[PDB]
This record gives sequence, structure tokens and C-alpha cells, in this order.
Amino acid sequence: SVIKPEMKIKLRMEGAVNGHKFVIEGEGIGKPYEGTQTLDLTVEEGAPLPFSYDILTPAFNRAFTKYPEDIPDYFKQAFPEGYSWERSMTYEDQGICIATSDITMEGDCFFYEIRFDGTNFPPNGPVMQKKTLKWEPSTEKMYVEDGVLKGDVEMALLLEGGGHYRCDFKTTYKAKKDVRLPDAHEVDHRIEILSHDKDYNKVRLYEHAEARY
Repeated sequence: SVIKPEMKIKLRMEGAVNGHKFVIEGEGIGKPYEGTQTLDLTVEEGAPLPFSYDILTPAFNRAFTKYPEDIPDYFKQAFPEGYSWERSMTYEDQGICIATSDITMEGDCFFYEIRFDGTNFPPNGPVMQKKTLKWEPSTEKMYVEDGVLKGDVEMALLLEGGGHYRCDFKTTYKAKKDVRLPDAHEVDHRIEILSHDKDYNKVRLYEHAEARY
């Protein structure tokens, strides 16, 4: 098929959180049909990041999802032409992020151009005080609306002092060509920062994702 069993990834994210501009370069590799991938990410502008890196990690490609044969795979169908997504992330303390990504393919390599913007995070909140530990595993509900695919997922960041910091993700996924559309289903996620240097200038990031009814 067009999507090979092993695919490389190159990316750039440009963004700003509470007005702090940053840029991150990324390269990685994954297995699209097994729904796994690992990225090496490097801050190239705006170091040291004054906010929690975890708010960024889900912005760093549902092509990397294990899809059963009887659910149409919106994402792998979309290539070689590719697809884009747009996402709002509404945190429980009125911090808000918006991200977009345009995903293309050249050979055995995905390319992402990501924009990430976040505003209104409280100065003593867990994002600006870097109190987050990891995202809890999640279940994203995939559904069709306006001829495209949407995903809604209730997210929670585990916090240092125990407790959780919650966020509602809404994503719209837009294939660049006509594809077969699935029925409502779910995608189970696990995302982990495997390793990082002190200020998260270097980060190694892993996701596993699998679709089902």
C-alpha cells in the first residue's frame, strides 16, 4: 500500500504560549499499521520553554493508528495527498490552546507543519508552573460531521502533587481527497515522554493508538 509498514517523520512546530514564542524541530519513525511511533524533538527557538511540555505532545498524526479491517481508515486512505487537522483544547482553568497541522508525504516520510497557540494560562497554574507528570491514557470518540472526521476526547494530566488537570479536546480531521467515511468508533491512546533533558530542549516521545467500536 501507499503507507509503508515503516514510515519516517519530519516536522516543525511554531507557536506561542502566553505570548512566549517557540519553535521545535522533530524527526522520528513509526509503524502505521501497529499504531506506534517515536519522535525526537528539539527546541530551536524560545528555549528554555517556560511552560509544561505535556500541553504540546498530542500536537506532535492518526495515520499511526492500528485500524481493524472492518472500520474505514480515514487517515491512511488520505495519502499520498495527505490531510490536515485543527484542534481546540479547553483546560479546566480556562487556559485554551488551538493547534493545526498540515501533513504531507514524500516517499516513506511524513512531513508535519504544526502551529500551536495557547493563551490565558494562570501564572500559578500547573502549565506555567510546570507541575504536570503525564497524560492519562484516553479514549477518543471518532465521528463523522460535515463530511469530515471529528474526534472528541476528555483528557487529563496527572499532577505532581497528585490530582488531575483536565482538558476537552475537539479535533476536525480533513482529508485532501474523497475517502470512505467510517461509522462512529473510538481510538485508544497512550502517549509518553520517554526521556528529556532538564529544560525539555530535547524530548523523546512515544504514542500507541488503536481503533475499535
